[PDB]
Amino acid sequence: SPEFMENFQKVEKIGEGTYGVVYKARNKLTGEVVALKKIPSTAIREISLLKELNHPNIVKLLDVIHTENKLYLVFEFLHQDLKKFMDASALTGIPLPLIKSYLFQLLQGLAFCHSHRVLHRDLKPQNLLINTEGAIKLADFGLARAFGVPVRTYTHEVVTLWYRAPEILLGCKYYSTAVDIWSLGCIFAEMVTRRALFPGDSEIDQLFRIFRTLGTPDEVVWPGVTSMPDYKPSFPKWARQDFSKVVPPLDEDGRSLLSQMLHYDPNKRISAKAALAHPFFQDVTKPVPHLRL
Ligand SMILES: Nc1cc(Br)ccn1
Repeated sequence: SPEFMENFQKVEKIGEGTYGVVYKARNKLTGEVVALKKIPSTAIREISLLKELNHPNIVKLLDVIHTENKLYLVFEFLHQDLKKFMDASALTGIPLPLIKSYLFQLLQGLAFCHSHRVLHRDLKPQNLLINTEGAIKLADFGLARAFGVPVRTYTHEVVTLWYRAPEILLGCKYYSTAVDIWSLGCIFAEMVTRRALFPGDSEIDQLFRIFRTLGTPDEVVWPGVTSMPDYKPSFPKWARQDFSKVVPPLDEDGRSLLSQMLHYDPNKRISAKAALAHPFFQDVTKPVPHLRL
């Protein structure tokens, strides 16, 4: 129980993050309710720079606390994540106009962070946070560069592979902002269909799940793929399936954008900036979700 917790009133455990426990806490002096995440000199420098990466669709990093050889991150608090909202919305699904709003906003957050040379690398429904005003925000940007993405959390929970880009799974050392577009495409598909697109339960099952839907990649669609560290010539050769079968009832505008977000070649994959200009967003609005808190 470090002395700095004296700065807070209610310090209640609300969840189990990738790196440590997550608390809800109130600052006694300011009265602000925050998320306190419990988590090495390069990491300190990397994480401190994120205090100046502010955008409406990024969960704000308020403070870094290093004390008693322990590290704590103070973030802005939001009441719900997209995973719990997706579960809550399962009988009738999230309305298309709200999916569209959510995707548009998340692309804005990506476009901002990518323009500043920051990656997420571990996007997933549980780190997309929503509020009652129709906003959505990405949580934990930049943390992967600072402290890695482990196989198992501090609690031994399996870190999900479902949203992981194929270049990561094939051993690319120097993957970049396209990995976040891939993850967001997978999330888009899940919002539309109400089921995970590629729910792999090991690295090879993840890769084979992708291959069975999008086709086994080859040098025609992905120049250089056969020379990637973890590519094997013995991978089965699956034909690619129509998105009309993959994400019904999404319209041609949404299927076109999704196909561009899920291109194998990371240089071909659409950027966040270019995705914002896609015809799918011509009629975007900002609806208010029904939240029960
Ligand atoms: N290409 C990359 C990206 C991150 Br984040 C960490 C390591 N390598």
